[PDB]
Amino acid sequence: GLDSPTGFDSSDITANSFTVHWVAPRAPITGYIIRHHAEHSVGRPRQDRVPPSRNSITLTNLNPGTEYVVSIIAVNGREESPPLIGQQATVSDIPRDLEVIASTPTSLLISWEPPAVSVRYYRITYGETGGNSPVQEFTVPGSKSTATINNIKPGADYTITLYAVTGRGDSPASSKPVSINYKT
Repeated sequence: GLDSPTGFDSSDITANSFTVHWVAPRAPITGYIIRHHAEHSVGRPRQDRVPPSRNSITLTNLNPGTEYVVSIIAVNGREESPPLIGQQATVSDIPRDLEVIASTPTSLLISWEPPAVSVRYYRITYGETGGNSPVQEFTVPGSKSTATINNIKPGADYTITLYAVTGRGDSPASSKPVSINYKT
């Protein structure tokens, strides 16, 4: 009865949120239904319906680092249409390549791949062997994919672990901590 929505795609993605896009049919509609659900689950899929004046939909509350199948259903009020379903993936929250690029006698330069997500800050822990205490946790001002590691002590094996913290609304979050090694 109407046209099929295609030429769709996905983008504006994130770790706990991501948007999708899709052109409209050659006829007037009343609203499009957007349902999304990871193909790695059998529970009930979430249903997000969008208006007729929206070709994209920002999805949120979604596990970061996972493929989510989104089924787009068209509807002209009491009629129906072909479901423009697609498949995308939520960005990952944990970084990678945690290595040092500058070993100063009192600090080190850490660098990790930049995750396609809005990280608010990272809390890394210092890895000291026999210094005078356990790992030292220090917050990171999301300065960039590389952070600094001063307050270090020379003369003793070392280690480093980062806990990128990502906000989630009334409560932030922190993927698994990636730890590496370092000799002082």
